[PDB]
Amino acid sequence: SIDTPNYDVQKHINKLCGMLLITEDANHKFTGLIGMLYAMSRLGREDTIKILRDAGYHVKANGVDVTTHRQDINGFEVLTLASLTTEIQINIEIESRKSYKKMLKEMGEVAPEYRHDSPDCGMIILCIAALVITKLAAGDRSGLTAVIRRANNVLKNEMKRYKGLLPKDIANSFYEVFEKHPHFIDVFVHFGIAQSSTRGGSRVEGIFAGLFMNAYGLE
Repeated sequence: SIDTPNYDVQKHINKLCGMLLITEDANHKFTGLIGMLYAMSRLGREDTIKILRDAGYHVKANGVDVTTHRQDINGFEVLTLASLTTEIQINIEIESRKSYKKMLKEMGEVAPEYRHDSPDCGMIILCIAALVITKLAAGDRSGLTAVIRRANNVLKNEMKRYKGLLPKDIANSFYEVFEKHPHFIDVFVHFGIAQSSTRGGSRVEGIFAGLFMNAYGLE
């Protein structure tokens, strides 16, 4: 049973990535999965199922819909995911709202590029996935330090924008997800090939394409 989000929930997943990125000392236990859910929503449900079936995996596709969940504590829009509980999703939102308020007080109005809903949030998470994927050939988690060294350089502007962009934690989460769910390696690679075809004004889409290509990695 694997969740296959369609284009309709891409904006939601993008915001979920952004919520983790704005969280001070964020718990990145689910970031690998969330990043992979974003990649799948970018491919769309049909192409995801096609990749999975063509790679030889048997897939029981779970539809992903947005539901309103009532849980009034000290007073939520969630996705129907077999892989991620309503509780986990709501706690990600709660913790980010706390980090948002700290940010709004400190500097007044939060600039677009420092928000949880910046269009490029999902791609910032996928940039770490691109680095881990490069090192995955090794067969172990040996390449994690090189992932941190490389991230700290290529994502310098993004780390400056997001307190929750913790390469060590995010890289560990992706290593975990690719080890635990190898079908995500196939999904990520097809996402990367499809993505690196697009050409736009987004700085992070450009950084991702360069990271995925890894022309300097082979050389």
